Amino acid sequence: VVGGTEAQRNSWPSQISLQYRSGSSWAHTCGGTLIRQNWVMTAAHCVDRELTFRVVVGEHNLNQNDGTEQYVGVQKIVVHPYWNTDDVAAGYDIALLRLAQSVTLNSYVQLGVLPRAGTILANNSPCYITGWGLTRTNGQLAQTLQQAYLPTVDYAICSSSSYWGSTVKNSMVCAGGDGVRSGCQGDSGGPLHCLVNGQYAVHGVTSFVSRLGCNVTRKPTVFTRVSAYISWINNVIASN
Ligand SMILES: [Ca+2]
Ligand SMILES: [Xe]
Repeated sequence: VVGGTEAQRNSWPSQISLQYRSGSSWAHTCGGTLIRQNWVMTAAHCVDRELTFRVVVGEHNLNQNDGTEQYVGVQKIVVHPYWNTDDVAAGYDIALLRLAQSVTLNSYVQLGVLPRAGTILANNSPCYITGWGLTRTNGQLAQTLQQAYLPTVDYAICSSSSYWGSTVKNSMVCAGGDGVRSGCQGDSGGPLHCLVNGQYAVHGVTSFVSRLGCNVTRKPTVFTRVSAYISWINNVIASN
């Protein structure tokens, strides 16, 4: 996250770190949202590489003992059947991970609540992106969970020529684009949290930023629109 602030330890208890095996260590690659005690929602592009994955819940600092972490292997990966790795602009950038164990819920570990199906946020709806992604374009991962205030940019504006043009779809949510704050590499798969009727819900799964850089004016961060995938999600969990 570029231009973020450090999240308090208990603000975003559904945020997870998706990690892969590198040597005999694990390295953070992507964010995710805990949606069942044994299921995580992330971005399809995060799980294209044939890698060993683990999920960390109750994670705050990637390189320090928080005293709150649970570490759980990924047992099954279900990527959206329509996802095409060579065509992120087509959408469908979403995947579900079944965990090898069911995690224990507490103030640091909670299920993320999803919006009602078909819900579209009004232009300029206030949201926070969260994650451990790069803090600068071509920079380094954050050590501690970051959050940034990123207001939505509706489809009409986001798909206009100054913005993302034909690249963005109605299956996506754009947020931010002020040139100061944004998602960045390593935030992919993580949540966009938006307050609706007094409660946060996870409206986005972080998908992409400009190839020109993370925080680029009129290139808001783009997210898979969660409310487009409600029946897909439920169908996968009910059959697995
Ligand atoms: Ca930690
Ligand atoms: Xe990203």
